[PDB]
Amino acid sequence: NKITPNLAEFAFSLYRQLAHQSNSTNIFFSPVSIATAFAMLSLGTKADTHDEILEGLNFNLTEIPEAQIHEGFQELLRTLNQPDSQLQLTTGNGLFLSEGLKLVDKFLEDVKKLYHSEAFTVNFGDTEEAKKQINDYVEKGTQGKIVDLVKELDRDTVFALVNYIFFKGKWERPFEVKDTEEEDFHVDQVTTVKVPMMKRLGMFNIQHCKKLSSWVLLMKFLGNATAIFFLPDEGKLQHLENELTHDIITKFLENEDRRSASLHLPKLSITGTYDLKSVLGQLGITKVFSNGADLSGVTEEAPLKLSKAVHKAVLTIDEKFLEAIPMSIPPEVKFNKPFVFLMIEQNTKSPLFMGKVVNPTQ
Repeated sequence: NKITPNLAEFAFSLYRQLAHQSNSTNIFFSPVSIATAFAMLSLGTKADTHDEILEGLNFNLTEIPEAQIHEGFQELLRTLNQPDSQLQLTTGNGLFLSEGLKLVDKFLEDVKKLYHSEAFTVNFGDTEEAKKQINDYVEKGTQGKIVDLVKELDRDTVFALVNYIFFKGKWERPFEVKDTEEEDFHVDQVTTVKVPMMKRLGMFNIQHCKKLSSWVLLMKFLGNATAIFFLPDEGKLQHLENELTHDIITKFLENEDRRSASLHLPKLSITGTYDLKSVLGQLGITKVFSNGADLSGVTEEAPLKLSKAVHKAVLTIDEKFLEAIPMSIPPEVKFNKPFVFLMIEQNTKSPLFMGKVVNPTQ
């Protein structure tokens, strides 16, 4: 798992940028899917354009050879795309290129063979139809879950990238629907909103953590993925966000101690959509999106730049083995206020998703 530390740092860099920009909106994205897409894109770039991309993904190119970077991403893709995987994870990357470009066959082979991604030629002279073709590809790839992803295109577009991921979580230890009820969700310290709340009394990997000033709950999905939820104490959300580290997360994953608790966890149907040109530019990835871009691995003769780059991440969590409960007063742990969460792939320890729920009904 050579690249897992880098992906974790990229997750935190991206999260902290989005957390700073907006104070009251759900954050949800896939560090793995975004990094995979731009690692794939880097194969068509050279020189500063190439180096900016990998550095922006938190790889120090004076320390880690590029061969290890691509080997790590291909190993991660192998695990996620296992034919016998119960992880209901659908992800894809679509490259859309102007039909008038003479493309380099090596790049198209590398995209398809190494990164199992898709490249298409489109007539960007018809902006409305190119957008329809891009959005139809995503809609087909998600069986209708993601529709009309791209809302506008620049008239001078010759290259667009779409990265999507949809996860429908299945708990290893499910909830009972009979126990789900509407409950208050404290969006702030003096305001509440009613939302559907799953409930269960049982044995959980759960602990209060003084360093983070938060409850930390880990629950396993079917398919070798684990969710980690961070519930900040009153007035400690920003402290939690600042204090998070990869080492802190590794310690919790390694711990298997369990204890009884009365858990209240909201059902989640959340999405996040991001303009990666703007978001990744703030992380230092700029040349690939500009007229000076060195995309000569994609097209040798014509000028080229990436004009559009969109990420959408979609999550569904619901209620879908016998545990021994001691006869002592269990703590009541209610995720009825803003909380932070990650989803970790168990084999690689890589961060599949990171997010913050400020309002589940949003």
